[PDB]
Amino acid sequence: MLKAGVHFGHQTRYWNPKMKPFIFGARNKVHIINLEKTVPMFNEALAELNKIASRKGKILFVGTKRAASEAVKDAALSCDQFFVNHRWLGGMLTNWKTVRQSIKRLKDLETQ
RNA sequence: AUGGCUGUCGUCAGCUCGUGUUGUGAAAUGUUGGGUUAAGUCCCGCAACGAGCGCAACCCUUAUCCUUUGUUGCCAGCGGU
Ligand SMILES: [Mg+2]
Ligand SMILES: [Mg+2]
Ligand SMILES: [Mg+2]
Ligand SMILES: [Mg+2]
Ligand SMILES: [Mg+2]
Ligand SMILES: [Mg+2]
Ligand SMILES: [Mg+2]
Repeated sequence: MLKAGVHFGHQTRYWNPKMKPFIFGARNKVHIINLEKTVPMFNEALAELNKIASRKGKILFVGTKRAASEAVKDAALSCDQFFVNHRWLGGMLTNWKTVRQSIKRLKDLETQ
């Protein structure tokens, strides 16, 4: 059910057509999500993340946009995870070898 | 045919690479954009992240002062010359 009750989408003239099945749509020419559809999907996502947690992996929050920057760099980092809060450097994962060097430099300066 | 050495554009600020990404491909990005500088100088932004040769600095000389030493260099204070 509406365990949330705070999700209403963007204007209608900016909608991606392949989001049709998830759109309820109505007032003020602004799309509104179908919460009755999100809840099963959100629950399944949480279940899958929990299984990943059981395997003890990394989940790497990504919240670069200037609306949840602190919301990502908060107790969201409390338990076993990592996060990207500001600009996502291009290739942070595709070439981890080169970014690895910057991390080593950062660690050296922290101890320095 | 060449080594070595030299002039020149020009002491101009440019020239490149690894990995990543884009393109079927030649290639592109980075190196572009907003400011700024003598400078690809620096900051911010950014599918780029780093690095190298260049710029700058390290070199010599000149402009001020201090310590040291005082002859063949010097003469402010003392003696008569
Ligand atoms: Mg390709
Ligand atoms: Mg160039
Ligand atoms: Mg280019
Ligand atoms: Mg510029
Ligand atoms: Mg430079
Ligand atoms: Mg740039
Ligand atoms: Mg006399």
